[PDB]
Amino acid sequence: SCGAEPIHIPGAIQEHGALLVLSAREFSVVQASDNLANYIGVDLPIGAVATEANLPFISVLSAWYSGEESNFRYAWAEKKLDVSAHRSGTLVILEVEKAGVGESAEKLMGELTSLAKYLNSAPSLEDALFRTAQLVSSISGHDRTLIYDFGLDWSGHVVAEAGSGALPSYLGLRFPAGDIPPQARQLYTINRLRMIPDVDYKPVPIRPEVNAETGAVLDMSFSQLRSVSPVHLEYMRNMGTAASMSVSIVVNGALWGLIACHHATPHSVSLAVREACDFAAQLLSMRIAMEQSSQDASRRVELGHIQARLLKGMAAAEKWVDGLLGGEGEREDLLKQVGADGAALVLGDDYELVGNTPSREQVEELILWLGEREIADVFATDNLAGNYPTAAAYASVASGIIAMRVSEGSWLIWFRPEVIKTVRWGGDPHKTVQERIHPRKSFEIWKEQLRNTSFPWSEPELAAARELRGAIIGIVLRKT
Amino acid sequence: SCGAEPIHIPGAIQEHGALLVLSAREFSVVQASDNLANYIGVDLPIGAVATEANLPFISVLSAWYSGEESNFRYAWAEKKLDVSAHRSGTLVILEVEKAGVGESAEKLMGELTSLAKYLNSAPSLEDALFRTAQLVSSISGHDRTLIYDFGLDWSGHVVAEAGSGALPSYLGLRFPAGDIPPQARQLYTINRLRMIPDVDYKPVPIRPEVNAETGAVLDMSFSQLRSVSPVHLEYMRNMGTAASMSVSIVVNGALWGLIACHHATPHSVSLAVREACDFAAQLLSMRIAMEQSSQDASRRVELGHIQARLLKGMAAAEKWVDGLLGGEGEREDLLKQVGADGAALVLGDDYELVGNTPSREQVEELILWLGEREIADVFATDNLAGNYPTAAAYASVASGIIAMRVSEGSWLIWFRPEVIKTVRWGGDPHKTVQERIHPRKSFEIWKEQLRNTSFPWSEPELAAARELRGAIIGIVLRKT
Ligand SMILES: */C=C/C1=C(C)C(=O)N/C1=C\C1=NC(=C\c2[nH]c(/C=C3\NC(=O)C(C=C)=C3C)c(C)c2CCC(=O)O)/C(CCC(=O)O)=C1C
Ligand SMILES: */C=C/C1=C(C)C(=O)N/C1=C\C1=NC(=C\c2[nH]c(/C=C3\NC(=O)C(C=C)=C3C)c(C)c2CCC(=O)O)/C(CCC(=O)O)=C1C
Ligand SMILES: [Ca+2]
Ligand SMILES: [Ca+2]
Repeated sequence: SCGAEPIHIPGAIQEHGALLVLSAREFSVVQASDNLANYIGVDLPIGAVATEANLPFISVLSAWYSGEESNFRYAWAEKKLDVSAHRSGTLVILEVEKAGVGESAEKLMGELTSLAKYLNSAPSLEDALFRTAQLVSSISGHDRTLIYDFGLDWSGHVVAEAGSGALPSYLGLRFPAGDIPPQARQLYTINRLRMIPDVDYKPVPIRPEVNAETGAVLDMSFSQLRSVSPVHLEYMRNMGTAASMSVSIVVNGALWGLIACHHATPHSVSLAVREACDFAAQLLSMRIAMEQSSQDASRRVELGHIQARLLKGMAAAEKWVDGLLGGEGEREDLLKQVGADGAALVLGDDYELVGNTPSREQVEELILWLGEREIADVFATDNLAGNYPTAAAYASVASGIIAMRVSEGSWLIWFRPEVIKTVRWGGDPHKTVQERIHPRKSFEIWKEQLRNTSFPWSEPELAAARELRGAIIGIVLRKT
Repeated sequence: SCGAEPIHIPGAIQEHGALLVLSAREFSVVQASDNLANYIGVDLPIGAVATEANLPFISVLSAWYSGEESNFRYAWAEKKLDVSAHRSGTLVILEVEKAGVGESAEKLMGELTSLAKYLNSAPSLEDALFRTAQLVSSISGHDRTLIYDFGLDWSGHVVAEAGSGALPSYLGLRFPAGDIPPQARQLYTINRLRMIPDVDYKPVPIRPEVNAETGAVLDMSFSQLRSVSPVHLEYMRNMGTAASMSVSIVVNGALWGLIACHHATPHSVSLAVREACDFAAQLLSMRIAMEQSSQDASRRVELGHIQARLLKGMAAAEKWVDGLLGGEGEREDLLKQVGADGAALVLGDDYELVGNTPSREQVEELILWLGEREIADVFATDNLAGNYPTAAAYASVASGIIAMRVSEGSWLIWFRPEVIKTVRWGGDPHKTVQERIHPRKSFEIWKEQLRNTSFPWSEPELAAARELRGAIIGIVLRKT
């Protein structure tokens, strides 16, 4: 039920601006928000063509519409409004918000450069995330700005925070995946910005609900004024945030994380400042992606050093196994190939244990257990006792493993020990008030000792595992 | 209820191919269709990395993935399969279908050119639509190929047909809008091709239903194997079509119409031929768009001739009204300005009727009726008796009108007479079996005399109306 609410078609906006939908062919009015007259100062009925008398920007909007610039922005000094628009099929969606008076563009510009200089010097990611949080905190004026990093399961945890003391500190807390369900996360991957200036706004309808040009209700995916999900607003109330504002951090086409801003009372942010925060997220995205590519490449080539050095040792060795484990350096490398603390090479009934392993009998019983599983190439887990409760007995030495079959009945398995982590959750991760699934009322810190879990296997490490398997597969077939 | 079924996320495919979803980072298997083993000849469990041993194309797919070509196609001669793929966020969606043996590429090429030569010579649209239907009929082998033109209300009517006698002829029939509801039409605007080789296929699931990479169910919007809506399949059964295939005709970013193919028994079409039919639709789209731009421009400049000639006549005239109506030629032009058969100029209580109008009293009572309506610029209708039953009394002379206010209490109204059209519908347009809305069982021709309706006003004509209003607005303000 959770991810099925279509958040992109509510047929309504928030109060802090108004909305006009017009037909590209002729710029005739097709839909409007009920509050449009309160901003524009002219009705514009359905069917009405836009003219320079009522929309002074109409001349530049036509120009914008033919061009390539995906969005339109225009300062309407007359009415102190910021106007913006975008294309949606054959429609232009105009949004009008009150202009943010008393803000400086040199302020933004100067502040943005202080981050861009910082970000381009190759600094530690932690400090990049903090000062990015702290600029958005500076220029936005919220009570809390934080940076929320998604994990592989789409739970996320707070990795940076700036604030004014007025709201709680969530630095280092994990939050469960359902807090930002999948349709929200997909929307946020393509529309990278959102603002909710007042949690208790009364939704302002868009009439007619069905657009007469398309036959459908309006796709509000790129509407910055879109009315948000009712259930999320209970989340905000439950949290005690009267205003929020968030910006997607998109790295390599994927939603990496969020800059999340919250205020204790209501709060608004100008179109300009919101455009500035998107800029900040964009720079940080570039930092993150390069930090990843460089850490990966340097790890891949470091594993390459080890890989070939074992590859030549096995080839040059008489019995071959002695390339993997002939003396100090070969064993050392076998464990460093995949960043392991021990390993078991099993050639039928000949067991060889290197480094810190479980017992010969424990490994026997693991292999039997593995044999029943259907594994294509390699089996990796950071939590062996999840799928094999039995292995809770040797969690200190083999919480995580990579296992590689070799014959039909040999095996090569690496071991990683338990790392004890205390994870702090923003409220109980499992709790939801069932009825429609409603949000939990408490975000008090909820502790959880994490047991039987190793450091996770990096993708270079699994790649080296699969690589090393091939060389071994090709030698036992050759030897026989 | 009708347009809310999310047709793009059924978690299942049709039987005529299989599907594999893999993760772009590593090409690891994330989802598969239950029939994948029946096509690939290797299981590939969830977590399995793709290698050259099981997917020979993996080398070229990696190459494709980095590049700009939005789709991937590859001939897998070994297994007689056509493989294709596309990008979906951070995922590659591979689809495998049996290759169409016994077809010629020179056949397609030669046939496609015979349309392209035809289409580039500026022929009448009717003949372009027919021979486009007839090529798709030729190369696809269905029992009926037709071209379906959407109207402004998203009902559509058949404007070309080629066939083998084995199915009914629908040439000239209208079909109601709900036959292709809005979410289907929006999907077809971006995914321009679809094939349903057998109406009674048993859906083949995609497991796991929730993708572990994204956290969401698979967005199958660009999946050529996607399982179609159950309700549409009742439509096909009700119609007596065992196979179908359709191609969007997209002009200026909008769904203009469909090439719709249907077979009496099951039928399939190769990836190549389907790519060929999309090509044909693409050429025809270009024809249509140029036919429109040229008919419009030539009509706009023809209305310009009249516009300025009246504009100079009004300026040069002493009482001004005599520019609109001083002698033969001025009246002639007043009616030709907007392609009308009569008009009423009303300056307070001074009524002037030109050409074929309703009675002075009828026009009085229309103006009073108009005054109560809230009109920004001009009011146009092709069906005056719809909103003003009273006007059914003078439908022969004023079924359609454009009315333009001028003072506060003058008016300029044009009139168009009733055109009697017998419209043929493919079954009763209003009928749907309520329960979930199910499709009607009869597509027998359903006749409807269309009364009280004029030839519709073209957008150049309304533009000239609004234009002529401005000149008149600016003169009565000047005269006073
Ligand atoms: C299944 C319904 C939902 C439950 C239960 C739930 O807890 N959230 C549910 C739905 C939605 N959440 C949406 C937006 C959203 N959620 C968050 C979450 C956080 N805010 C925080 O401060 C923290 C922790 C630091 C988290 C994890 C955010 C940031 C957002 C985005 C909006 C914002 O900036 O506040 C959401 C979508 C709303 C919409 O866009 O309409 C839904 C449906
Ligand atoms: C509200 C549910 C629907 C009713 C009622 C209904 O009549 N159709 C309903 C839904 C869908 N129709 C879908 C596809 C579709 N419909 C047509 C219609 C025609 N086929 C014809 O031969 C003619 C007339 C000449 C018409 C008007 C077409 C062409 C299609 C496209 C598929 C095809 O090529 O047959 C549809 C979508 C199915 C999907 O893509 O999953 C729905 C949901
Ligand atoms: Ca992460
Ligand atoms: Ca049309």
